[PDB]
Amino acid sequence: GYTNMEKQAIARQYLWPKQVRESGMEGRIEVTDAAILRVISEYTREAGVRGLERELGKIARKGAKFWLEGAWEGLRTIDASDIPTYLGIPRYRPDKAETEPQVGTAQGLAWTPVGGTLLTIEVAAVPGSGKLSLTGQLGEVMKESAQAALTYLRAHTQDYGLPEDFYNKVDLHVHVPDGATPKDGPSAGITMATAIASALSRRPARMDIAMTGEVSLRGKVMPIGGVKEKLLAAHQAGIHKIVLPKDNEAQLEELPKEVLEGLEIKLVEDVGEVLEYLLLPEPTMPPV
Amino acid sequence: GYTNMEKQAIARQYLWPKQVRESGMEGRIEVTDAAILRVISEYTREAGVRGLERELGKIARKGAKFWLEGAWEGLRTIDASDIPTYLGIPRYRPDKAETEPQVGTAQGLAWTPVGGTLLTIEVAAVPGSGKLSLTGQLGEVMKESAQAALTYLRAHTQDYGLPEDFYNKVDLHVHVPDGATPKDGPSAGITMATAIASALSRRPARMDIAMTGEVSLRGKVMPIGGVKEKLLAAHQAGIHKIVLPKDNEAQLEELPKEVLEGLEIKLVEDVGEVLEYLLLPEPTMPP
Amino acid sequence: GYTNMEKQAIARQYLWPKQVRESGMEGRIEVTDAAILRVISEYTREAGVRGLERELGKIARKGAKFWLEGAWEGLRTIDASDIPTYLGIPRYRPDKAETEPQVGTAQGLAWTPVGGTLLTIEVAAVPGSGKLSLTGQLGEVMKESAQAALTYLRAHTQDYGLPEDFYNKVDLHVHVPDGATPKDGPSAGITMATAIASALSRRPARMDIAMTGEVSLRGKVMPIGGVKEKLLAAHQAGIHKIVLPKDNEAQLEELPKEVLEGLEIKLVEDVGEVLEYLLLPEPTMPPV
Amino acid sequence: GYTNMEKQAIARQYLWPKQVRESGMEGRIEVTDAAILRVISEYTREAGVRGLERELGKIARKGAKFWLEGAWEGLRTIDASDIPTYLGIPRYRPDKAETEPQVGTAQGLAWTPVGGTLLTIEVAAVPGSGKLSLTGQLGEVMKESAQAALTYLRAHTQDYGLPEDFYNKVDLHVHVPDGATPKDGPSAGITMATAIASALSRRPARMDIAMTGEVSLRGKVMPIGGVKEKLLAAHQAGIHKIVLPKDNEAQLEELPKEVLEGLEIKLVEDVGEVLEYLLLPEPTMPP
Repeated sequence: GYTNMEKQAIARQYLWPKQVRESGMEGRIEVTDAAILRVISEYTREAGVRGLERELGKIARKGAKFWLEGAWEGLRTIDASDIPTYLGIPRYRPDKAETEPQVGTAQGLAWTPVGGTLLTIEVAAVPGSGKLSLTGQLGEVMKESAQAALTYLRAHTQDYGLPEDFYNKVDLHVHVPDGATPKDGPSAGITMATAIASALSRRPARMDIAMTGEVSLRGKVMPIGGVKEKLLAAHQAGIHKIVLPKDNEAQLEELPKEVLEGLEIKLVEDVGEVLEYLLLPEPTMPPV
Repeated sequence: GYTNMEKQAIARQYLWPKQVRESGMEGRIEVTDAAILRVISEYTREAGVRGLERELGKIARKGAKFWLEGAWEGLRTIDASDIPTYLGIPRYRPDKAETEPQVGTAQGLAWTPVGGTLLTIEVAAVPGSGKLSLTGQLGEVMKESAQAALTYLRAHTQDYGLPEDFYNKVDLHVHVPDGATPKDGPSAGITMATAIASALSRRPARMDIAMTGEVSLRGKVMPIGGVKEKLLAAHQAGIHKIVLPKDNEAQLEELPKEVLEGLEIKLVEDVGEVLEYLLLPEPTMPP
Repeated sequence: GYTNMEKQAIARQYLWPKQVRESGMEGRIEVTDAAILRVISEYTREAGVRGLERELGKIARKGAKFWLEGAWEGLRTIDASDIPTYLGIPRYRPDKAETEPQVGTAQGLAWTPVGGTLLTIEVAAVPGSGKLSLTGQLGEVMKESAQAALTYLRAHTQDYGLPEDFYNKVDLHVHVPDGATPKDGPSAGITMATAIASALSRRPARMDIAMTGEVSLRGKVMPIGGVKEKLLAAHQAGIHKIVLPKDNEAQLEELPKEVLEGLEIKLVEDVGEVLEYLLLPEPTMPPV
Repeated sequence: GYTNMEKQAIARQYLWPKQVRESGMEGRIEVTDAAILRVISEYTREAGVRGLERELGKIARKGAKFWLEGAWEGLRTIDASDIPTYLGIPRYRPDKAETEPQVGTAQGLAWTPVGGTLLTIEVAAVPGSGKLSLTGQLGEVMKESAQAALTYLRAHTQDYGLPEDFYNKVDLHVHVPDGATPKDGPSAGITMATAIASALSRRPARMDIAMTGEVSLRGKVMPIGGVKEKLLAAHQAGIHKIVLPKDNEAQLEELPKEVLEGLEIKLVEDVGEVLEYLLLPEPTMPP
């Protein structure tokens, strides 16, 4: 495909000019050369430029939304630091491939007698007849929290942009490595709703955020165990953003300050608050 | 069917020159008497010679594809040693019958209390309703890997030449001999995945490569253990090409130096890499 | 229900200010009491005010479109003359209920025994199994013109937003009053298209325009004979808007000038432009 | 959408060099600015350049066919005159919009007591249950002509790239304007097959060709009458490419030179020869 040098010249001469024209914002907005390169690096992975154009279309349209809030005379420049305001959270990370957003996955936290451990929840949505598969040596409580998470999503298809008929035209497989290691507890409920919704919606869930919390059928995020040991593993693993239930606000004193400084904790009650914070708004794959 | 000497003759007189004129490369390529024998032996299994005409067509078009990259003086002759460049990996192996590529099998490796073993996975894609059978005394974890491997392939029907309706028009049967010996663990996920795909796509999986590795749902190849015992089993079996997880690289420099230099170790971190290295491109059977 | 004085008040102190505010346009646009009165009379048919709230929403959102085209300093007052610029052609007229837009009906110019006659093509789409009645004493040419019109619409459900499985869940009935009088000719083909499309889409077709033109299967509006007699009949009937095939432009010279200057004539080539000009964008009845 | 000189510059500086480099023909072939404009105007109808990128790839690839067929010495520049050699028949004619290819239509030559006229057979294939409508005051011989054409195409679904189950999932409507004029005769048989095949296949039929010929179930294009007056009709209309039955070669001997002057006259035996010549290779609309 095109080199990065090539894509930038293409965007400057043609794609941006075109997308500003169609948005109706020509003369009012421009993008810096660094901003275009940031759009290529972090919001596209590609051979051609048919995705870069999409993002430049988004920038121009969000600019028209800003024009609605308040207009201005002359030009308004969008720099690389200003980009996340227009396109949202960076979809891709070349520098750190593991950190980037991903469909049908979610970061979870695990208690265990050795200390803290990270739990990756994988979910595959595939053509089928409404069957569910639960693997990774999951105990009955962990399977039941899955089912509850799934049923919430089945009762809220319109709210999260899920198919109106995934219940009987899709088979779901929730897998939790490592395959040999047994797993149990209600604590990965929201982590699993995040991953099931992600798979069904084709919208990639963020992996720089690690979460824990028990989900209920109507979507209440309830308290969980071992908050000290879970948050430590998050910090030792380089995760400095955490989702955590509201009613576990009191447990935070058990941390050693210095680590609690590093963490960025968002306290939650509804599972809707979580999915909002975890899921990117734009799907990156076809529906199925 | 014809004899081999007779199969060289229709190759030389008619089939080859036909396939070269049809590919627009006549006068600029030739194949040797030995090279044709090798196409007959290692690339065709038949009474007739349609597979031979099929394979000679590929030799000619690849000559056309090399003609694309650069022209040359006169005609370039293709000797028997060149054939794998033009036709890929040997599809058959008569002189050495036991490790030729096969549809629906793959070479896994096992840790057994008294030293390592060889683990052959067998898969049978038959007309059916979508049922899965997992036999050979398999522990729950090992059965979960077959399910994890199957789901990966169900989500990538386009990417590996799989049918788009095999989930409900095909019964699968994973079997792992020998029948009595119980087997367990997640260290055959890619082994399973490979055999399962090969069976559905009808593309032969190579049996001169021994692999081991836990597969995740979305396709990460994850670390495993037994590593040293396993790797002798391959060695003491005679297998020299070994697929292994990327994160397992730190266990290589354990076992003796001549044993390590004797093997060809491909490190993988994605099951797509494994399926590429293992499966031959063209399918040798009907769905 | 509500008196129009009551409605004007509700609009002035609640509906208008809520719709402008939620469109991000508060302080930039206003509507006169005359403008609001016109919306009630010519764009609503209800005892409540929910349609009125729908319409005022469209004015404010169309105001936001003008803001994107080009901003203005201060205030912009939408008067009664400007309403169709924002809302399009009037949906109703209480003063004379006969000549307002209607679902599944249209004005055509075609043959009866007197020859060159203004006809009304009635169409009803009801629940069914793909059956088509062609009543009103129609000759075969006219029956066949309806079939060509219907087939076109079956091949362009996406283009005009029709139910995509209507061909076997809906029965159609094309009726042309008055019942006793014979009708024939290809000249009402585009009227058929209009009235059928209107009935299937629930989008009311304008009845202040009479049209004439042979429709083709791919959608070409082909010329028609008797252009003089037809346009005289529309002139006699008190109909002052005409749709005519483009190839019949030469025939206009047959008319006297005093009659020709009473007729707003629109020349057409494709039936696609006929439907755009006749059908109000929004549907005014429940689907089928 | 991009303007024309813009589409040109982006084709020159990026797309063409890309497609030549990908086809492996870098340095070997070029295209003129006039020829690039012809690809835009005649072979694409679009806002962006996805159509243009597709076609410049076809030019590069059709160049790859030719270099294998035989090499040249230097850079072979492709002029606008040559573009149809690389891309086939123009899919659009913006300057002359009515003569361009269309799905479901075909030009017929009909004779009458007064003279000759051009028929246009319109055929729409829509979702249905196997019904057939025949409108335009068609007489019985002309209705049966459509039934013959349709039945032939039902028997040759594989041959002309038609849906296998179109007979019971699709309704057909054959329409022939003018709506009022009565019409009859077997002469429009091949003309109908063109239109029906075109409608079912979604392959555009050429509208710069007018034809005439009786069709038979097995597919023989049979001879006809009124060969003179039908050829004057094509002249009257501005059609200068004619399809005629092989058996009417003797009828063209009587014709004065001035009637045959200005006409390309393909003579056909099988109805499959007509569909070859009339229908474009690639379909435009979805099924």
